[PDB]
Amino acid sequence: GEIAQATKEIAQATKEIAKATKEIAWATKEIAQATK
Amino acid sequence: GEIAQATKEIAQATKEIAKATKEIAWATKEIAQATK
Amino acid sequence: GEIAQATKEIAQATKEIAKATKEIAWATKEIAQATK
Amino acid sequence: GEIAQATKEIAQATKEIAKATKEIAWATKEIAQATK
Amino acid sequence: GEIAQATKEIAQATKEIAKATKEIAWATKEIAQATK
Amino acid sequence: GEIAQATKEIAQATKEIAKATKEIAWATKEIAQATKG
Repeated sequence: GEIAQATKEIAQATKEIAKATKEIAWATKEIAQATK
Repeated sequence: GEIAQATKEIAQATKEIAKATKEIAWATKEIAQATK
Repeated sequence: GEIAQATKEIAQATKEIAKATKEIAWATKEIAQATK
Repeated sequence: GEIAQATKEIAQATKEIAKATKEIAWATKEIAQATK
Repeated sequence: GEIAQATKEIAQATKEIAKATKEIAWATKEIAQATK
Repeated sequence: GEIAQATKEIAQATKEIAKATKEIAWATKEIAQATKG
């Protein structure tokens, strides 16, 4: 595609953002629970 | 075929980011409420 | 079509991310104000 | 129905995310500076 | 014409999000380092 | 030409967001582990 290449890269990067954002959610919930 | 597949994957990943970001918002609001 | 469907889903998810991110900003500002 | 319509909506939502993310950066810097 | 315009706007907004997200990462690392 | 250019720029920016978000996750996990006082 060539156009296709860029879109595939966005797809991959967005998956990595999803995974990292889930870890932030987990860690922020732990912080909230400790802060009482 | 290829652009369609990658776009579907972006859609799925962005939905997962939305869900995780909502949990971060909830947890950060709890932290804010505890700090006062 | 398929690209149309996926693009609509990205649009919806990105709107939800916008809303959640604005709440994170509000809550983080309140945390900053409490920390003096 | 349109790809154009959905893409415009993504554009608008991403601008709102940009604005909110800049506020998170400001507020997180203030928190960091207070934590010494 | 319309898809092109919206895509350019997404590109610009995503660059601004990148810059802000890098600052959040820097500030959060400083918080982590202070918390020992 | 123009759609291609803008899409490449989105790709690059999203990669930078991915890298920064991973660092936020790491740092937030360290904060969580410290708050385990």
